[PDB]
Amino acid sequence: GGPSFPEPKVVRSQGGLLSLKLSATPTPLAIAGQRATLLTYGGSFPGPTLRVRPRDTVRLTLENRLPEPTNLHWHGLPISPKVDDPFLEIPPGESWTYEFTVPKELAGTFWYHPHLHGRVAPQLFAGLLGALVVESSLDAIPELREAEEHLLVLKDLALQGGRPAPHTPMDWMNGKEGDLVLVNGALRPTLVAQKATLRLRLLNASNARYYRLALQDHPLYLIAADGGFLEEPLEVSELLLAPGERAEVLVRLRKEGRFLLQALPYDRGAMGMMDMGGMAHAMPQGPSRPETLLYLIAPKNPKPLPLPKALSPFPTLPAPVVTRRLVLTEDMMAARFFINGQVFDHRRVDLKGQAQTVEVWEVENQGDMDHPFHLHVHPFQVLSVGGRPFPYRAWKDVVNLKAGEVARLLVPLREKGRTVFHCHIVEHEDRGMMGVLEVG
Ligand SMILES: [Cu+2]
Ligand SMILES: [Cu+2]
Repeated sequence: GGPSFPEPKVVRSQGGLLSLKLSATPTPLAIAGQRATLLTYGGSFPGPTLRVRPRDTVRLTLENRLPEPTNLHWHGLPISPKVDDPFLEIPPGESWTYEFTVPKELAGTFWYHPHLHGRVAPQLFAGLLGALVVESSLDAIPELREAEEHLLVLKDLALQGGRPAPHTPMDWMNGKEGDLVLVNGALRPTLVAQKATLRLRLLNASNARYYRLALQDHPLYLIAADGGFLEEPLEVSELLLAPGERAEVLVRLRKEGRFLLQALPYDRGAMGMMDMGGMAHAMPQGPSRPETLLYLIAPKNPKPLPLPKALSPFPTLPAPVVTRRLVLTEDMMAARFFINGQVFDHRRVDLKGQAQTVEVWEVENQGDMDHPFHLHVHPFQVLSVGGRPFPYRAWKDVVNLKAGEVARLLVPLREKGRTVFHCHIVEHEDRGMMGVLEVG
């Protein structure tokens, strides 16, 4: 009731159990005024939002109705890599049931998408993605309970002949960006706010596009990062979300009006094609053009809630026992991507660590583009980037590295097993930039 806003259908746990059969299938859909056949979970783009509480059991049966093998990555979930298995392959026409328990202290916005090496980027770009929300007791404090809540899945697209556009040679180098910059599968929707305080869960599910988010005339109050709450709200004028990252922000609408949520120009180091121009700057692509993501209409006589004065304290982490160095490098013309000089080999274990210890990881981008580093299974705390302190304390699972930047991460190793780490420009992952961590 009231004004409608496009948002994925929500499937909720009941009595402590979320049991759901989800088919991955080609799906004709309406999109941006046309019809296209996408690859979808549950017949929708984005896929359905799964909403659970801590200690819930999830029993998701993935039914592969695609022409190719696939699997699922439960991005950001600290569960067993025997469940979240990057090496599993579900052949066409077969099913696989993922069963896990939500950890007791987890909260925030997570997501699921394909992770079959070599085919991640076409499958993700074709529409296979959805959100997972873990509710928290903190959602009951009045300063968040009475906020108007929405999920915003940021995902661009390009169509050719009624289907996802094919990957080009330039796409394997740069990562593929599309011309349709969508929110919850819609082109520039309008959100008619009914409350003056909004709580927006933000998910960058794009293959490679960055979103330098800014709301006209308003700051954002960051309350959650990828994997959990901040310790207290952090006011920002703008918020960069790299591929795979999530955030939750509060918006405090002071005045009536219509305000644009935009993705401001950002230069992630993508390389352009040659032949020569008239001026000076034409090898690098340069900054993205600004994009309007949605229109936000404030309610009448808006009086926003006060901000919560605290959120969730971040646990002391023990002293680290090992330091690791992971150097990212690129060969742009061959479109091959390396960690410590090697490309991914699923038969090769690159790092061996101990369960129940903390390590420091130093991840160094010795390339010229931004690379957003993701580690499965083990959330981390970003200490510093470029030798300077990270602006907040919260669990992250993707950290963006600009050219030459070195991130120092505190990585508590939880579950035993073999998992991966990789760039979340998924084309780069497909083309080399992935390694294997084994915890014992
Ligand atoms: Cu992911
Ligand atoms: Cu990369």
